[PDB]
Amino acid sequence: GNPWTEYMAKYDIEEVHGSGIRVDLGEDAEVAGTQYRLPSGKCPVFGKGIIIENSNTAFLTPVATGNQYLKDGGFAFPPTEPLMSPMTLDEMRHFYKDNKYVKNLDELTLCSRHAGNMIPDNDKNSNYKYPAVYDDKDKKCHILYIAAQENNGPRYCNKSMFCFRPAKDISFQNYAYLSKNVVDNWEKVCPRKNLQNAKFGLWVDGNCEDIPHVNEFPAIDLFECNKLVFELSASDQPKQYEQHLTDYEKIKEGFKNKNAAMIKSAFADRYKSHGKGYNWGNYNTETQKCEIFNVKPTCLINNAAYIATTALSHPIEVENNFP
Repeated sequence: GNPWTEYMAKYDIEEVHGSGIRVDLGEDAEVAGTQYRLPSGKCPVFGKGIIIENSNTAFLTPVATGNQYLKDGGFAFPPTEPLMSPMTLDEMRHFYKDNKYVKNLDELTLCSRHAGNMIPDNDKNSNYKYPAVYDDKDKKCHILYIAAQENNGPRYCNKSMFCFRPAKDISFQNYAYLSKNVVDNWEKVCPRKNLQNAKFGLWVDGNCEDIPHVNEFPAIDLFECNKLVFELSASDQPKQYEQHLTDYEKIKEGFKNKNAAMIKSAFADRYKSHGKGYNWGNYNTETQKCEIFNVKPTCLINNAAYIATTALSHPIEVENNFP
């Protein structure tokens, strides 16, 4: 039979991640008598951040509160006393040093759990848990107050509505986007490294065959291939999606209801990917072709021209298991 089964289980993205990648909104959770969509993916998404179109403020900037202008803030938790976010890895380990379940988790899992200990809107019995972004450059966990990931449709964002989209920009290379479900053992069960000298294949009749149909995109390097796979990957919101709001919904708020619905994502199963999509790519380094496909790979082919990548993987790091 197939000898690749155990090794190739981490590339079964529907099984190990189970949610959208580009936009992760695979669960709903009630907060104070209203259902809200929130990230539920079990793997980290390496290299992912939010670009805010036409505003200059970076998305890990804290949200504006009170009389602060919204354009002056980002998506992260506002300051607290003591400061819950941002918190470094060392501060997190010290803060949880009496919890044996939390204190020795991997830095990403620890950041996901720390984010998950914050109460939303004073509803103690809520199941809603904030997502987070860990930045490996300075070892900082940023808790995200805003769980929305894309608002970039033609009615509202044609070019006080924030317009934004998820991306793997070069400046986001050290970030990991963490849902509340990020597993303790992600390093063993999820992708991170790209596989140098390796091409995904399909095991057929005792042989690793080529992916029989691929979607070829030109990419100058692995980074750009990884960026393309992410853009085509499993997604829990359609591209350019905009919620229809009635005039009664507009008037209920003392605020821009489009912005409120666009940022908090009120009320869905029609839109959930469950991890299904164009999550894999074979990057040909010689022909500069990102070969993108939407089925689970079941083996690897040794080929020196290739690097095997997924939407969840880091956009740069490679490991060479055919040395």
